Order: sequence, then C-alpha cells, then structure tokens
Amino acid sequence: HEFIPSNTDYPGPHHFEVTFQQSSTAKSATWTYSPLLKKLYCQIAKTCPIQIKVSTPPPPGTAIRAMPVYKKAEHVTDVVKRCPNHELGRDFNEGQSAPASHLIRVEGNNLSQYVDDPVTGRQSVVVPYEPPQVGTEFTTILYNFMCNSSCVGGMNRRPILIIITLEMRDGQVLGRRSFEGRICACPGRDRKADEDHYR
Amino acid sequence: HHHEFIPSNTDYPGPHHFEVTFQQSSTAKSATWTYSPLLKKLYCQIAKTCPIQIKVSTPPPPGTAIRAMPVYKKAEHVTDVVKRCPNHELGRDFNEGQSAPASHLIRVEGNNLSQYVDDPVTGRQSVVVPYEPPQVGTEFTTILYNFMCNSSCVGGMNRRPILIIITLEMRDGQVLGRRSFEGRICACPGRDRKADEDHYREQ
Amino acid sequence: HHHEFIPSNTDYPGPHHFEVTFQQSSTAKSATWTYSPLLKKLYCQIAKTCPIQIKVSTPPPPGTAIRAMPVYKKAEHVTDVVKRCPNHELGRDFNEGQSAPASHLIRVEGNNLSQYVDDPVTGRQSVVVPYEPPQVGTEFTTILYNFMCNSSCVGGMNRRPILIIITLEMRDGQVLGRRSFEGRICACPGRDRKADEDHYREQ
Amino acid sequence: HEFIPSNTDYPGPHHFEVTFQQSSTAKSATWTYSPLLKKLYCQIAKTCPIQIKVSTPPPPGTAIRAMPVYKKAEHVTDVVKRCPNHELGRDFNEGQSAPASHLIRVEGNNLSQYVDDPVTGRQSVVVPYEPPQVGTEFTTILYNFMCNSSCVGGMNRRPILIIITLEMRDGQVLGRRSFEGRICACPGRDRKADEDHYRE
DNA sequence: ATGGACATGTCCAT
DNA sequence: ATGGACATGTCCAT
DNA sequence: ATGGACATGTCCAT
DNA sequence: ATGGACATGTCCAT
Ligand SMILES: [Zn+2]
Ligand SMILES: [Zn+2]
Ligand SMILES: [Zn+2]
Ligand SMILES: [Zn+2]
Repeated sequence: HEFIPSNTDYPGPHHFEVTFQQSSTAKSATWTYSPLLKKLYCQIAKTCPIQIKVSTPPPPGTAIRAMPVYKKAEHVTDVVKRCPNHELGRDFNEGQSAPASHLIRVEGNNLSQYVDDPVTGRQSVVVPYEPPQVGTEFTTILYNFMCNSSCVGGMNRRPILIIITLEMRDGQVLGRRSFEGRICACPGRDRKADEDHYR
Repeated sequence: HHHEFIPSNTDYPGPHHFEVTFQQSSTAKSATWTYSPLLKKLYCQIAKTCPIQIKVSTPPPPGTAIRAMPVYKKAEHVTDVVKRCPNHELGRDFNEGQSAPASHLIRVEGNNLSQYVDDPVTGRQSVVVPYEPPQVGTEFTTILYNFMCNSSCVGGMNRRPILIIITLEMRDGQVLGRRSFEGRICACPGRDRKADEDHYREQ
Repeated sequence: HHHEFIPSNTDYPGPHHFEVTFQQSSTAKSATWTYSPLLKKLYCQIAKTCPIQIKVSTPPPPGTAIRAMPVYKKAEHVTDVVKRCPNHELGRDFNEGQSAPASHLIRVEGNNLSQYVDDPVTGRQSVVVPYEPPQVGTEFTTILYNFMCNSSCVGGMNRRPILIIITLEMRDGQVLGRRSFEGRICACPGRDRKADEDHYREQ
Repeated sequence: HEFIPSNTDYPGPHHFEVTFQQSSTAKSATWTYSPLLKKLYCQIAKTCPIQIKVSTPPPPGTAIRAMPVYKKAEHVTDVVKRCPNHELGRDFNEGQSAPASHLIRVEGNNLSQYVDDPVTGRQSVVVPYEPPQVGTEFTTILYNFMCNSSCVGGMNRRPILIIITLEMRDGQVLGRRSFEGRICACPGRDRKADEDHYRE
C-alpha cells in the first residue's frame, strides 16, 4: 500500500514527551542524541535507552510503538526492514526469538511484542506503558538496532527517522514523538562531523 | 578413500606444461582489472570482464576442459565454501538475464558451453568449459571470467582473501594441469594493487 | 476575449469550413521551403518568403482576420514563448528596414496591413493580418510568412521543435477556427525533410 | 575603433617562459596544446592551465595579463568580445561576479581583475605574479573560456591567438608571450588540423 | 540557383 | 573521458 | 574512463 | 570505552 505513516509530533493530552538521558561531555559511547540536530546516533545492535515523560496518567491498555521510516520522500513508501545479510546472519539472530526480519528490537521486556502488520507491512515493536516505578520518574525503554544505516539492500544509506507512538489499548494514538537516527559504527565521530560540517 | 574433492592448492604444470598467464592491464587505478605479477594477485572488479591467457606446448586429450574454482586463501577459512554473499545471491540484479547461477561467484562471459558445476559430494562451486584450441592467435587462448561479489562483501567473503584455482582436466575429471593465484574483488584494483606493492616494496 | 493562457492547439475548421492548404512544395533539395504532408510539418529556410493557401466554405464575418503564433511542440518546453534568439533580435541585420519587431519570429511578408501583437497577459508574440477574400479564379487566400530564426539558433529554440497555429478569428478575437503543424526553420529543407520521413518510414 | 596591441613574442629580462602541461596520450580531455601548431584547444567554459617560468625574480607590482586577439589580418582591430547570446544568457553570470562580456575569465584567484580599456576597449584579465608553489611547479594559472570560437555574434569562427603579457607595477611589459587558440567543443578534432598540415 | 563535401556541435557507453 | 553516429550550418563549383 | 575527495566501517593500544 | 590509522566503496566532476 502507498500508505505512508503519520509523523507529526503529537504532544498527547497527557503531554506525552519523548527525550534522551543527557550525555555529560562524552565522545564515542554506544549511542548519543543530538538536540543540535534532533537525530540520535546509536552504534548498531548495541543497547540504547530512550526516556519517556507524560502529563497525566494513561488509561489501561496503553502501549507504545517504535516504528522506523525513511526520511526522504523517495523511499518513504518503501518500508524499512533488515538487510538480507543480517536478517539471514547467524549472529544476533540464533537463539533470539525476535523476528530476524525487523530493524527495531526491544532487548529487555520479554513481553515486548513485535508486529508485522499485513495491512501495510510496516513491521515494528510494542510494549504497554509501564509507569515509572518509584514516583515521578520516567519510563525508559531499551532498544537496539539490527542493521546499520549503511547496510546495503537494507536501509541502504537512506536517512531514516523514528516514530514512537503512545497508543490506545486498541490501536488509537494519544500522542507521538519522532526524530531521525543513524546507525554508525562510530557514532560521535559522525555527530562531531555532522555539527562541525554545518553550523 | 579415493576421490578427494577438497580443493588442491599447490600447482601442477602438467604433461603439456600448463601455464596461466595474463595480458597487460590498464595499470591505471580504476582499471576494470589489473595483475600484480610480483605479488601475484589478480585485481579484478565485480562483474567486470577479466581475461586470462592460457596455453600449453603440446595439445590436450580430446575431451579436455578447464575449471576455475575459488578457495579461501586462509586455512582457518579453507574449510568454508565460497558462495556469492546471500546478499547478491538474493539480489535480483546481475542475476536476471543470466543462465549462470546467482548462488555462484565465478562466471564465464563468452563461452556458450559454460557448465557451472555444483559439487554434490563436497558442495564446491565452480565453472567448467571445454578446452579451446588457440586457432590463429599466439599460443595464448582466452577465457573470460566474471566475479559476482566483492571480496569485501558481507555475509560472504567478508574481507577474506580468496585464492583462485584453474584446473586442467579429462572428461574423466582427472587432472592434467593446475595453477593458482590470490584474487581480490574490489573497486580501485589499481589503488589497492599499488598499495599492496608498496607494503611489500617497503618490506 | 483571447482568454486561453497557453495558446490553444487542437484543430477546429469551424462554421466557415476552415482549411490551411499547403502550396505545391519546391520538392527540390535545397528549396526555400518544401512541405511534408506526411509529417504534416513544413520547412522554410530562414526568412525566405513562405506562402500558404487558405480555404473557407463561406464568407467570413467582416473584420475577421488571421493570426499566426509560434508555439513549442512538447510540454517539456511549452511554457516558453518562442521569442527570437537574442543574437538576431539584437541583430543589426534583418533588424533595420523592417516594420516588424526584431523580437518577433514570424512576419507577414507583404501585407501593407500586417500587425504584430504581444499579449500583455500571457506574453504571446504573434502576427495578425486582416482577412481578405480569395479572388480571381481562385478559392485560396494566400498569405506569405517569414521565419526569423532557424531551430538551431541558441538564444531562442535551441534545436527544440515547435508547432505553428494559424488561428482564424473575429476582430474582438473570438476564434472561428484554427489549424497547426510542426515547423523547422532549417537550411536544406529538402534534405532535412526526407531525412525525417526516412528516420521514420522504417519503424 | 583603435590601433592594435603588441603582437610579438618577448622573452624579457627574466626569461619568461610560457608553456603547457605535457601530455600522456589523451584523445578528448577538456583541453590540449599542439606544439606543432603553437595553439591550444580548451573546451568552452572549461578549466585550462597555463604554466609559467622566469629566470630572475620579478619586482613586486608584477602582474600577468591574458588578452585575446583576432589572428586574421582583416579582423585584427576588432574587439575580442563574448558572443551576444552567451554574454547574457540563461547561461552563467551569477556564479561569475566576473564581467559577463569579457571572454577570458580566471576561475580561481579571487583577486583577478578584468579590465576594459576606456581608450582601446580591449577586455583582458590580470592577476599579480604568484611565485611558483615556492616548490618547483613554476606558478601555473587557471583560465576559463566563456565562448567557443564557433559561437556567433562573437568570434564568429575566425582564428585567434592570445598574448600573455607579464607586466610591471606601473604597466610595463617585461615579458610577452602569445599563441593561437581555438575554443573547440572537442579539442580532440584539431588533432586533425595538424593532420591537414602534413596533408600536403 | 543547386547539390554535394566539409565544418563544428550534441548526444552516448564504458 | 574517450571515441563514434548523427544534426546542421556553410563554402564551393555548376 | 578517471583520479581525487570522502563516507563509513574494522582493528588497536589503553 | 576513547583517539587514531587504515580499509573500501562511492560520488563527483572530468
Ligand atoms: Zn544489515
Ligand atoms: Zn556480494
Ligand atoms: Zn536566431
Ligand atoms: Zn558565444
């Protein structure tokens, strides 16, 4: 289907807000988020956490879906999926139940449920809203990406962007944040290059 | 106990003094392909046409054929079979409009009688062709090989050094000749070759 | 009342049967102009008098006139206004001794009542001339046109082809008909013409 | 409207040697010089390198001036201007703050001055001496050729040679060096103009 | 005024 | 870049 | 073709 | 987990 995913930032009546724990002057860790460019840099397959704040508590049945999209209008249609090589590839595959096919996995929550919607094809990952445990904390999820942005036959260097959706108990959406991302072996030397290069 | 189909590296000049020689190449960096006689590495590019001068003093027995088969140069990889990275295999490109099996890595551009052998005892891929007399040309007789995966492809070769093996055979399958060399499918064979010739030219 | 932004193309003979007959073409190889009814497109050389017969089944409404406006053949380039290449426009040649604007491409050679218009809304350059009835033992009204830049000119047509629109209209402008055709201001129409028919008569 | 310019070849105090990039066998690069015919063939609007040498070093105010001239006697007086079409076309000007009517442009040195004699008319491009690479390369420059020798309204295909005058601070010439040139759409071809030389 | 040869430029694959 | 087919206009003789 | 810049990733000593 | 050299392919202009 020539269906294209919705990507506007929905605050949420609950002012659903997505943010990144801040890096205190770090160079080349596993990941890094640049507010400077509103795109994060997570080295492939490595874990990566994204924090979640809100305004008012979300009804029961509430979950959130991390979904990937190619940013440039060319391949916006073309769905984001794992490159032939990796998908197939014995490592980070064997033993691991999470579909070999997808790009976004949720190492951490076992209940975290994937999806491969037949209607569109746009596969993804979900888990229901866990309130922060100790009080006015922020629910955080562990994500990890199974293919660099460079992966050929895969994303294929095409700049992708992520759409995290706070959703109903059914499928409806009450708020969603997005941002670009890029899988680099050395995220950082890349962000550093990015900023410095332009402004 | 008899028929061993694990490839045989060391080369056998044979009873017709088998010799696999080259033609000069566009020493220019981007050259489709280029040979480094010294380092004895053939530098060819993906799917681009690479020729290989082959001759013998006396003529080979009716039925004679030629086989080119890929073998990982490193021994910790020797075991592994050289199959075009599943990436390309599954690629719809370079495969459509071809009789040549995309599963394979080495192809023969030009010979209508090209037979792509796929060993069912060892699982070794390769390509065989009838021997072909050098009609009016200098002794050299040429085969036109193509390489469908960069030695740098992932899943597949994965930067692993491959060493090519050209064999001389009887319909019997029996071997009369054999010669070999290191190959590296890349972009910029020139660059790459110079590079290597100066690590050695260095020490 | 000349309301269509982009010049109106598709044919309309109208009430008074409107027909644009092409005089017997100087078949000759380097003819000033020669007309291929085949490709229903003609070839005048540059500025050499090019006539065109014009027939009509009944008498046209007093004050009616004929309009010749040049328009590019394909949309890829259609929005542009067929203005003379600035070389010629700015020319010192065929600039002087002209009632017609160096800017204009088409001129009515010989009508002491010729008229060049420049649509202040669209930017259309054309040339209107009052209708005048066919006369002695003839049913054709004849107007002789001129073309001030061959397709090869740079500042203007840069090899891009165009269609001519002989419009038939009320003084207020309202059209009573129109006929068109591809034109190529060349040198060597006889040649050019056959060549076109030939690079096509096969497939 | 005026008298011609200084046409001869002047070596000068400092043996001001003008020369080209020697070639490996090239068939159609952007340009090429034919020693047999003392003329160059740059493709229109293309990059074109002129190599220079001297002997002793030139004073400070030293500049180098590139100027075009018609070779054909009859035409000679005439101003080597840019073709009408080209001058003012969809074709580039904005990217070239450089005059849109002067034929020889200097793609590179952002100090190069394009002048038009108010007396003669002669448009020409100037830039001060740039000592080698302080290395050996002997200060080569970059020339760009707005219009073909074919483009009309302009050169209207009449042979031209371009004198390069190394000049003083004031305006004196210490070294002049000329040679014919032909902005061909494929310099590859005038390889056979030299063929038509030994055509006999 | 006429047709053919040449002159110069554009488009194209590797 | 690097030749090779063709687009197009001009010169030269008839 | 062609070479030069450069995009993105692997290998390392700490 | 940090900074650095290099491996490799692609892009761009030529
Ligand atoms: Zn991948
Ligand atoms: Zn591959
Ligand atoms: Zn014109
Ligand atoms: Zn011009």
